[PDB]
Amino acid sequence: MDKKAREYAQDALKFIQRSGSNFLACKNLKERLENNGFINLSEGETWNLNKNEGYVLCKENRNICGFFVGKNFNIDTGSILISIGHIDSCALKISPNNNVIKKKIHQINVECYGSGLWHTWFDRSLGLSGQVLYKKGNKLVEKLIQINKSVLFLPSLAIHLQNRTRYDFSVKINYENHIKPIISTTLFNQLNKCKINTDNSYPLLYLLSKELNCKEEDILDFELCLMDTQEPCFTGVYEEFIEGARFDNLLGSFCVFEGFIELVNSIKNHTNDNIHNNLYISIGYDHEEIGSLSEVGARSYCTKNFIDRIISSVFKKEIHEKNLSVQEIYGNLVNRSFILNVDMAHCSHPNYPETVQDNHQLFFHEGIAIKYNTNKNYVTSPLHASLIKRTFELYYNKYKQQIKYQNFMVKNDTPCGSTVGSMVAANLSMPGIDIGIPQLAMHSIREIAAVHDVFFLIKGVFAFYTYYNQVLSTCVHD
Amino acid sequence: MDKKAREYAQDALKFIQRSGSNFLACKNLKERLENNGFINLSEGETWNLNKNEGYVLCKENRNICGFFVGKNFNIDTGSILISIGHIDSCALKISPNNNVIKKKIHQINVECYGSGLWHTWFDRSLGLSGQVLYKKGNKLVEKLIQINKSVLFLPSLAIHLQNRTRYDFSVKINYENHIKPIISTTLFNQLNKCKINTDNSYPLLYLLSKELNCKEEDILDFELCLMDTQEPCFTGVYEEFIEGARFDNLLGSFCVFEGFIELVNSIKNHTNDNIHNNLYISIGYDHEEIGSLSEVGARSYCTKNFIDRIISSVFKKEIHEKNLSVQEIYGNLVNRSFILNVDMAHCSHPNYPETVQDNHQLFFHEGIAIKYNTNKNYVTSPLHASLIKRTFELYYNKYKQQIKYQNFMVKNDTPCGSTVGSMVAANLSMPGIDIGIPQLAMHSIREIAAVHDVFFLIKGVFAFYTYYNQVLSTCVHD
Amino acid sequence: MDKKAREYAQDALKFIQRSGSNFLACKNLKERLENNGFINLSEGETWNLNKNEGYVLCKENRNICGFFVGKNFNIDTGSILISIGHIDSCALKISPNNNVIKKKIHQINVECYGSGLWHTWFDRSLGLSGQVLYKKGNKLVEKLIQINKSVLFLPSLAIHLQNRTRYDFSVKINYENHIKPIISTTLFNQLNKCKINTDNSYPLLYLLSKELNCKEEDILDFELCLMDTQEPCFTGVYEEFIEGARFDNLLGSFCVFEGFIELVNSIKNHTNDNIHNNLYISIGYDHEEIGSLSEVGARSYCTKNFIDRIISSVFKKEIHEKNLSVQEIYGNLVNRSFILNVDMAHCSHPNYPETVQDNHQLFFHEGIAIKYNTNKNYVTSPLHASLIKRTFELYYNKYKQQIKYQNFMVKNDTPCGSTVGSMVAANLSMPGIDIGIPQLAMHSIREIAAVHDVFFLIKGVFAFYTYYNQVLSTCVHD
Ligand SMILES: [Zn+2]
Ligand SMILES: [Zn+2]
Ligand SMILES: [Zn+2]
Repeated sequence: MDKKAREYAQDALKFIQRSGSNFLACKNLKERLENNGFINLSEGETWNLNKNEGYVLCKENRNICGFFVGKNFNIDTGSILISIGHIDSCALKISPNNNVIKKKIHQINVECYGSGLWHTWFDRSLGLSGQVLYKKGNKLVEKLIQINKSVLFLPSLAIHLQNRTRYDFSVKINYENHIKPIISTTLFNQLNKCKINTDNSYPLLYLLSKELNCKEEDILDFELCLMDTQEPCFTGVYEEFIEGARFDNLLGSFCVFEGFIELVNSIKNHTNDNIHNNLYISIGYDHEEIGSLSEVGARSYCTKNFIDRIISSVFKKEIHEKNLSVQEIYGNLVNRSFILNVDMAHCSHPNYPETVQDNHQLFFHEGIAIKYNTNKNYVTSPLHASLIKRTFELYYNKYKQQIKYQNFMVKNDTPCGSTVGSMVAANLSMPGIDIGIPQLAMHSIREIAAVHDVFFLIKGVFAFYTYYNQVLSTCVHD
Repeated sequence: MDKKAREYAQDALKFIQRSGSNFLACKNLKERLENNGFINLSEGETWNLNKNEGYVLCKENRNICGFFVGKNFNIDTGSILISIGHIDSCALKISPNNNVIKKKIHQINVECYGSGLWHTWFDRSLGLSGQVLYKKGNKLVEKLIQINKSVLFLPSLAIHLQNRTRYDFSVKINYENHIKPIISTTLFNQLNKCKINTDNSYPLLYLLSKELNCKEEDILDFELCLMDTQEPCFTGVYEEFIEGARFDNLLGSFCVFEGFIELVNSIKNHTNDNIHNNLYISIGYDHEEIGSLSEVGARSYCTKNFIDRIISSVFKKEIHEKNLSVQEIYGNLVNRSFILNVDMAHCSHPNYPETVQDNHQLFFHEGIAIKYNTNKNYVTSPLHASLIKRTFELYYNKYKQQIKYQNFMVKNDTPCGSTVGSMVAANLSMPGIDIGIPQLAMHSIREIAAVHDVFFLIKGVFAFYTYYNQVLSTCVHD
Repeated sequence: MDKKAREYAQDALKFIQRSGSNFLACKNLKERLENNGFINLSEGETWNLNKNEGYVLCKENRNICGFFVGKNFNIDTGSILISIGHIDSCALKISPNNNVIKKKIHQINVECYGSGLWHTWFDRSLGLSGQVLYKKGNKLVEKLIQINKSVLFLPSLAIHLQNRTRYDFSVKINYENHIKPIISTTLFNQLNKCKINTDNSYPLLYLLSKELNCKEEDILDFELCLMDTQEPCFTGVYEEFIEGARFDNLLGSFCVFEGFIELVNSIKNHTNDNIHNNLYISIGYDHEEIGSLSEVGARSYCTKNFIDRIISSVFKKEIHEKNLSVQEIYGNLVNRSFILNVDMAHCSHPNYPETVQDNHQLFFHEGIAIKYNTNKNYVTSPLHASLIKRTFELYYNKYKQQIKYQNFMVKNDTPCGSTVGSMVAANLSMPGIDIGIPQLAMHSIREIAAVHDVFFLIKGVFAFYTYYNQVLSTCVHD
């Protein structure tokens, strides 16, 4: 696994450093799915879905959703298997009116998107990734940009100005005042000008026009996210960790789609009856960090309408002549359905032993977290994790490679952030689980994670895809 | 009513003391509905619904939903009448990794489910109820257990160790540290062993294996809730109250289904045109105490897909040949629809006169609460309570037994907990009301309530079922 | 010992559940002593005591004191062996003026007797035990009542009214305002009336008149204690603990008298010279929880006058003709005398590791506590515990059953509650020790204790009775 765990983390470290925002997360995953032969269908034309074919759609370039229709569906004995991991992170997005000129320094005022460690974003060689809408002729042209060179810097305050050396000197980052990255000075802005809107920064507008090869006056408005220009890398002495940026479920949703790609490649190659019996959906949501209340979030009707469009297009012919309905067929498959929500989990911090549960601890290379909660912030029920642990045991009987797992639970007094596990499980009425891999410094600009956990997560989504209905057929209720 | 109010509270006190958790709430209600002849249909086969027949389904053994299709539906003049009361309570559920050995004492670390008076759970002879998944051969066997003997104890701290006798000695229950029930000592665990997983407690695993008659190594994982082993009983001098446990809408949802059973028995017996004209649904939700964001909660798509499966299966033949749709038929019945959310309400505490409204007070044996709210935490609108108060008056004209009611409203400065009234009224787009019966010490391990209110609630759900369309036909808007 | 430890805890669990107060503690112990043949003598007639006979007296039905005069007393070489355990507990006693009618609910206002965990008394199916004085003809008739059905309930506040879910929601039990159990409503009080004093509650006066079979107007005044109606039971998985109520030295003083009964049965049966040489007194005190300043407390002259009445009646003939005095004879026997004070001790709480000493810890089934103190709140001196540990070793040489012990000491910074060890050791000028058995949640309504400790305590009082003068004869001072 040492070789396959490093090869899995290598491709994840090719995915991140190209996935600088939520837009290039949808773009690079759609490019990753189209390399295996997925038919890229748009939401706006018409859906004529076929058996045995895989499909992919970016809903308005924020929400990736790739699904694979099995060969023999059975309305009677079949399932809809969904793996979920949001494609976004806590980033400093750029405000619309950004022209801050203070102390002879051109600045951007950025909006803090999500709930992040914003003091870690201080003193970073920052870049740009996101979506820019610009004019070309009479047509609005949309381009996803990726500026991997350092063009922004959020400077900290020098230590000499406040009181020093005690209780970490009472550091307080005011989110409006102190979080405003510098981009240029007014000296070299005017020096690089002689060789229309006053709301956009001309150092910024010169930068995007250099990337898009147009005038700065053609740049209309943009949704840009600040990213750290430092490439992700294997760390530790033994090159045993991974870290670069955005590992809050951009590493995790890589394993959602890498586990989904290996499933479809296992279906298409070497062609055993129940693998062609399911609808395997793999959706990368947006706007998780702010609560999923969006048109492309988890609380959206997007996924629920996607399944009701797959059911209507696949079973187009059997609605008419045996008088079934969509909600009859959808509620028929919901009993055999499942949701595998993948989002990162808190590894046991060695420097903070007071924020960890005693029994439910997570360590690196120890396996997938299975995140439980008091208040169902994670949707894991002890029945529905027992089915997934038996999919990990059916993986061990066939591939002779153990998928390790470990139960994670936050302390009863401390609160924890909710995920999209129970959001989609309420929208789709499907049972669910919340798994993920342990990482340290979650919601920060650099997040460290283990490379064996990337192997266990990719095989963990693949084992849930392959062996869920083999476990579900053996469950007898009263 | 004295005889019928005690007989109603007697069967409720048979329902509780068998309903130790949310799983045995679904199980005993499904057994209570199947005794009247309800056709138990599963979500996974196919729905061929008939007129005049009653149906019942436990969605994955947490969410009970019993409905009765009337004899002559009318898409033009007909209704969907839903009564709602969640089947769950604030309980100490058992964590997955439970092996706490401290001070030579085997402990369970429990997770505080819901928002309860957890200091009342201290010093109780505690039992176990819930769902246990265990192996038998190669098959995962699911069993709902009920351990009515005291096998757990959450001990308090002795009074001598802190400061004493003033302002109740500054009692602070740390939810992680201090809430960990003892189960055994290491002396008698080792003494009862000589005559695989290290995460589960062997005193607990010996206990469940004794109930399931298998090895302790076959017990995989379980969703167990701690309950109080003391049986509920009639209290007061005149045997005029009821109390045992879990009366936060396990008594209330008993009256939802006992009011539903008496309706269906009134439809089947003595066979006046509008009683066969409606779809009477009675659903017992789960996960209310944590906010209903679950696959079996009120925010789920489960109930909305259930009605769209009833409409599709009952009107299977009229979709095809007059070209109606489900959402056309569902939105047609939503104008005549109603939601009767039943959850317990705060009786006027005599020892706390500063937490009560002056005019909106609730007293025992005074009637059903009709819970109003500022922020619509309760879904009661003053129009839609006026229709229900006229169903209580149509009950008085036929049965000559007055259904008493009283309006309940929390103070403007104090906040109150939201219920599932507005959650399902948003999911189903149906108008609603929040009724319930006054009880003291809500969300505690022992909750006292009045036996005349159990009579008024059972007749209150029955009067809403019988006489809503007779009231709704007499409403003239402009 | 497993069989004998369960048989000892079985009879203790027959003693408690009949011993609901301090009055029925004196009554049931006097019935327990009279079954072995103890001559019940009253304080008011005349004391003609005999050798070889056992006597028992309830001083005004609160203070039990059973003693056994040995066959051959020796003023020269003889002793007075006293075992002490108070018969009372922290209970909610009923106030004289109890007519609280607030929010249409009949209430009792109760007085908090002792220093108890009064938040554990909330939400309990509460009963009544105590002494009721009522008229019958022209004669004041005294009756000890025991109402084992739930007739009272102290309700808590619902969780929704205050702030929630943090630091246990700032629970504060005001001892006057919030501790007032409900007993009835004014609806069913008036409903059960049509089918003189305004200070007594008519729901209460109807209840006691139903038990005494007289009019409510004959009930004059009463000393009633609220008790929990739940019967004590063996708990744990292995049925290894005991808990029901009042285990603060009503379990402990059971072992005082059960150890005393087994002594007298060892003296009368199998009839070796020094067992008939002592005055074995076993006294159950009252009013310990409030500081023993009473006519039946430990600070009373009752015990000191009892010994001076035993010495005067046994040695009635030798005072006259060799010109001895009572204080000469009493101070002669005080040098060989001992006091075995038995009161419960704090087991090491697993959920509170900051309130325990590191070295002096108490665990369940580990033996008798031997409670030491800094300030002599416990009367244990390291000389006088060394004699008792040698009585435990002389028990092991004869019966081949080890009496385990463990030293208990509270932390130096924390204070601990004083016992009646040093109170009676000052009143009688006898050396003493404070032993007891470890229990959790002392001074609460449910207190858990171990069943092997009940065996060790009963054999511990019996070994002090049998083998103290064999140890005391081997002590050589300088
Ligand atoms: Zn995330
Ligand atoms: Zn409730
Ligand atoms: Zn005591």
